[PDB]
Amino acid sequence: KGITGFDPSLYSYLQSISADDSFYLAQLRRETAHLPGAPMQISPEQAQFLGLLISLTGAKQVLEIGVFRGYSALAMALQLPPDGQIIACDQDPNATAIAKKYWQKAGVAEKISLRLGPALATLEQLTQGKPLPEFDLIFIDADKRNYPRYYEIGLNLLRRGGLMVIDNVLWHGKVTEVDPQEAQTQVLQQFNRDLAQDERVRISVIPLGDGMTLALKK
Amino acid sequence: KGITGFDPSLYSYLQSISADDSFYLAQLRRETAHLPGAPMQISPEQAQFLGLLISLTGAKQVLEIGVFRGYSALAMALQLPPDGQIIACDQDPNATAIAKKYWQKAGVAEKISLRLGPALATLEQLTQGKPLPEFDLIFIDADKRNYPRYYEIGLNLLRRGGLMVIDNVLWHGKVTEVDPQEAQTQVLQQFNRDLAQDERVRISVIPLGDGMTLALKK
Ligand SMILES: Nc1ncnc2c1ncn2[C@@H]1O[C@H](CSCC[C@H](N)C(=O)O)[C@@H](O)[C@H]1O
Ligand SMILES: Nc1ncnc2c1ncn2[C@@H]1O[C@H](CSCC[C@H](N)C(=O)O)[C@@H](O)[C@H]1O
Ligand SMILES: COc1cc(/C=C/C(=O)O)ccc1O
Ligand SMILES: COc1cc(/C=C/C(=O)O)ccc1O
Ligand SMILES: [Mg+2]
Ligand SMILES: [Mg+2]
Repeated sequence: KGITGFDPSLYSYLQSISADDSFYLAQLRRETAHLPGAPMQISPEQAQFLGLLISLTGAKQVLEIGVFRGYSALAMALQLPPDGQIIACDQDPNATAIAKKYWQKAGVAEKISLRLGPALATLEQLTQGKPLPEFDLIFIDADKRNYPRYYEIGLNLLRRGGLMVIDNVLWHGKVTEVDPQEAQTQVLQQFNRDLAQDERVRISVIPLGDGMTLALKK
Repeated sequence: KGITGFDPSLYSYLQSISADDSFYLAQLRRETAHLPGAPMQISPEQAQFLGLLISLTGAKQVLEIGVFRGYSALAMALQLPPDGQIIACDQDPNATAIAKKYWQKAGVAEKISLRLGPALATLEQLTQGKPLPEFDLIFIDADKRNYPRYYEIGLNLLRRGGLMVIDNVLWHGKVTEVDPQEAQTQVLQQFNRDLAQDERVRISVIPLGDGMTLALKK
């Protein structure tokens, strides 16, 4: 998917000087490139950056919303500590069944707990937990319509100092539309405007893939 | 300076949804915008990302190469722990004198140790130190001709797990030139190619400002 709004020629170069995916990440991405939905997955550049954040941050407790075939979860899982844990939320049983196949295949399935079913229902159960779980990092990358909800609910399930990571903030450049007619564009426009003055977090909008925002909880 | 190779219209939006600089950072950047060289400074987006990395990483020992009027050093310094320290290296006494004026003015001059004189001479003294200093993060942003040296020397002065940050890796898009005639372009082209297969680090090329690479030491 390259980089939204980035020069095609400069993106090719950026790729030239970027790191290849490890074996199983590359394999997962390579073997499923044919199946529909593959374009929804984060780019290889985002996966590398994502794994770099798990390491740099020291994260052990991760919460992913929007799993699909497990590519992003796998990227992070490969950098988790021996006691690292990922709670993966996804509504699709078929794509997620493929995710499970590759996680166990890479030996990180032990560090990933898939929660099949609507993400909101799962978040509600997490907040209803005794004691209240608190993740070091949360990756929001599912249905855009519910981003405001996932951010808010996840923000209280995030430790102070934790990092929220949201994908698709530049939404194919549609965010520049004056009167957006598409629902996801409208929801993302308001989401970005709201987050730009959310004084509970210190943010950084990064142009990798379809745009990703890093929100560090104060 | 926007973002090298990024859409001007999308960059304006990205700015719209980005965080403003704190008082003294904005003030420093605002009051010196008239002086020559101001365009060399990292963009506001990079400063925000830079401060976010100091926090997320837990860095206490920082090494900056390429100080100028102190903007980047100030961005990082404002996020340092009470015991945080920055060793700032710069050859220019006049621009650096202005840097000092703003650091003390923001109350972080206590956490910044300016080393005036050729960066190589200063790095040589740091490596000649007893005991050998080891930084958590190193920001290389000076004369491009010496990037290979600053990276190599700094890499051994960096702790394992530490983070190397290099600016200007996309060098005004000149990195795409087939037969670059400019020295900095040639040096940066080789630098990026060498770093892309440097197995001592895990990298990520980020398109913010004039391109910045994050190299996490294994
Ligand atoms: N309401 C909902 N609850 C849970 N999952 C949902 C959902 N709406 C959409 N999803 C999931 O959101 C996912 C977005 S694609 C995720 C891609 C993955 N992060 C990667 O980069 O590899 C889809 O798999 C879809 O099944
Ligand atoms: N050989 C050398 N040794 C030390 N400093 C050098 C040098 N060559 C260039 N420099 C310094 O490299 C700096 C690059 S500009 C630095 C901008 C600063 N990082 C910011 O973003 O605010 C200049 O101030 C120049 O004085
Ligand atoms: C459903 O959520 C997503 C949708 C897309 C769609 C991409 C495209 O249409 O090319 C991409 C990434 C997503 O996370
Ligand atoms: C000397 O090092 C630098 C030079 C420039 C030049 C920018 C321009 O010419 O517009 C920018 C950033 C630098 O770190
Ligand atoms: Mg996405
Ligand atoms: Mg620079």
